[PDB]
Amino acid sequence: DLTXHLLREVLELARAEQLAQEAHKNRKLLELI
Repeated sequence: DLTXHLLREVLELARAEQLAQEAHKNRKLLELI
């Protein structure tokens, strides 16, 4: 009752964000180590 509402912009955005996110979480994944 809120999730299914999300996606869309996300499922889509991720498409345009399928480059930043990585480098993003990477900035942490590299520190998480």
